[PDB]
Amino acid sequence: TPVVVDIHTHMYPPSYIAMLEKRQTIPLVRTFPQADEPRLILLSSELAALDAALADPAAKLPGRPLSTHFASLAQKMHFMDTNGIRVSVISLANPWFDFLAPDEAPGIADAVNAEFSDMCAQHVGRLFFFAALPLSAPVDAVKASIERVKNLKYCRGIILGTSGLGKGLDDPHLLPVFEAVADAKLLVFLAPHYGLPNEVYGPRSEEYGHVLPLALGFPMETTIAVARMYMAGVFDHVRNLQMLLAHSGGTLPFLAGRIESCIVHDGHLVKTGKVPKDRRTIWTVLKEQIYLDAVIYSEVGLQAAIASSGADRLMFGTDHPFFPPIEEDVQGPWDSSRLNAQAVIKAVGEGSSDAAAVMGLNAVRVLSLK
Amino acid sequence: TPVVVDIHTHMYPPSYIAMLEKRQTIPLVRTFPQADEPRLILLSSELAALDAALADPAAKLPGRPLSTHFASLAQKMHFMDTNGIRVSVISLANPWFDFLAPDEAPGIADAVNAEFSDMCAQHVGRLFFFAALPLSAPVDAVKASIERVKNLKYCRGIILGTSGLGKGLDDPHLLPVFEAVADAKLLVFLAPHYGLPNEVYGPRSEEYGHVLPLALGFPMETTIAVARMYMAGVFDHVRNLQMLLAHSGGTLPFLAGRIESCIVHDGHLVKTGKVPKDRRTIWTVLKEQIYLDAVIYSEVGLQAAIASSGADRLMFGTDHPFFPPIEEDVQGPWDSSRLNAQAVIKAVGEGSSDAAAVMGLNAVRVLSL
Ligand SMILES: [Zn+2]
Ligand SMILES: [Zn+2]
Repeated sequence: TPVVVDIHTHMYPPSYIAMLEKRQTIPLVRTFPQADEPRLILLSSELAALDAALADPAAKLPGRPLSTHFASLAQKMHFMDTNGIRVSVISLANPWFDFLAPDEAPGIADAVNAEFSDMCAQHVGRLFFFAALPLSAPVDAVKASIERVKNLKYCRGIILGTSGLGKGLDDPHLLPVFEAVADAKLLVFLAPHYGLPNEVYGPRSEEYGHVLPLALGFPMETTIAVARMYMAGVFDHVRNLQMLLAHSGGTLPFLAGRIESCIVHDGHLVKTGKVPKDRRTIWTVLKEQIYLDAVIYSEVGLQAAIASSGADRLMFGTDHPFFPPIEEDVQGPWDSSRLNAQAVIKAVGEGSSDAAAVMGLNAVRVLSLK
Repeated sequence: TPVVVDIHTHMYPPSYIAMLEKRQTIPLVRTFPQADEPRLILLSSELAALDAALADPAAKLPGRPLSTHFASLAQKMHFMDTNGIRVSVISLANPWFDFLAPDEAPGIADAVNAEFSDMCAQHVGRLFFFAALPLSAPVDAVKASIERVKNLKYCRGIILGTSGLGKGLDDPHLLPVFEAVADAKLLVFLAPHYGLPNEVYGPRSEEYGHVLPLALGFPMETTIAVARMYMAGVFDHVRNLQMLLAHSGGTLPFLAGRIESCIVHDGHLVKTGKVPKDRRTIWTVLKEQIYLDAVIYSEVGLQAAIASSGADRLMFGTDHPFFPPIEEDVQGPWDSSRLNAQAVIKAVGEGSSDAAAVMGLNAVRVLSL
């Protein structure tokens, strides 16, 4: 039944952008009279470059351009139509609602999630979404938000960053949140943003552009977050929890064997009763509660992911709009999308049932894509 | 049967321990009457507990035990004999000489490397070693040390941490060192130690023992270090440089595709001519200048490593003595060793030429054993 579904694809909707425009501290959005697109500024490392451009506009324009590729639904549909994608499960891009004040967060999350539902309603059958949660608000407010979003048309899950309520995903206070999401039968899509402390990349990292934080920081962040969840016993505590991991689990398929060896050889864990004979291994969790996207750019990585979770638990994605062509027309086909489709072909063969599964039928099944 | 070679195996030799025993600041070693092993104190926090045991013989022993598994050559030979290993290429364990002052470092490195050669001489044909360098010293002193160790019997390469001279492996000042090691035809074994800043593991990390820093920190450190090397053009600048990466490249085989995609989609690099059409990709470097150890614990990881570098560039190792059995007899076979041997068998088949290659014949060829 080969339909192509993209489960890793992002937007900033109008209500979100307008909210950021009203902000006076990071993250926030400024519209310069020189440029046709607003500027998104997240890190305080470039709020300074704003002041330069605000006074001496000869300086480089700060932050990221809030392009049509992030903000325009028509642009999203164009991307889909020109890259052979039938269905997208769209999600709010980083940094989501993580930075919002507790009192304002639930109301803003409501408006933004409402707008996502309405965007999906413009192209019935071709658009679904993962909702973001107001995780800076009290847990009761978070649980109320979950019960709300599960009743929004076209919502098929939750997108979650690695910070949780502020102390990461092994925070015990998140257990009722995971239970609420799991009982609502909402898939959790875990996505990176915070990366690693920039010092790890050394004094020359800027010479390499964004390669180190994007190529290494993001997948390593995802790995650490899920490893923490696993070690805390979250998957054992919430057995109906299902997680989709960005970028083929970051590095989890490659390090799963090492994680297992380190656990069974850890003196502290063994001697305090944390390594019982009946323990569910990370391999078991990878087959039973984890889905992996196929945003890995190589048959080498993809084969490791398939070996870890199985071909029925891998899902195609593009990470649109984060990797546009630098020299070819951005309104033409994107090689960053094509790279992963090619990885799928080389890994399991073109026209195979496994290819059809990874390219969309797994997503159709798991997310009940009407 | 073809030779089984272990290329990832560590020791703290007597001269190194004696040097650490004389130190008054981290890292240091101290012995006690109530302990049958010396104590390795590597962290600032442990100094509090040192004085407590230094005062009271009732209090808890500080640091971690310098066991026979680290310190005894007879113990190393016993491990080899009970885990089916014919040859070990031994190396000084972390923290090596990184902490030493520039003036004392070359003399200490000289003594330690000479002792490694002498240890190998006690079991001719079964022991070789990677030498450690005094990288806190001036580069001219480092180059002199390199020319010395290459002429020590049984030396077959260099072991290198990720800090380099103090600013990592993409430090321009380190280029003459890479050139010197490469021109001496010495393999560089890159090993982790510094991991990641502990804050990345969150407030509950101690509840998980050492799992997060060891399972994630070490391989991620290796990945970042080699990626920095690659982006800096070190492999292009030193075309005869050959490097063996600890723990199957950390995560490099899994992230190589992502690294490449991020490079070709980087505006800054593309617009500044750093992504020319004839650039040697990370895949090419993985096949031409990188060897990977097989210390990966699963056929899943091993298959990715083999796909990346080829079966002729994978080498078996044990990481002895870092993962002893917790309950099982430590003088019997080690699970941590057999896991990797089993991974090889499950990946390329027991008795195959690929298996014989990974289990030792690659090391025999590349290191001239
Ligand atoms: Zn993303
Ligand atoms: Zn090691």
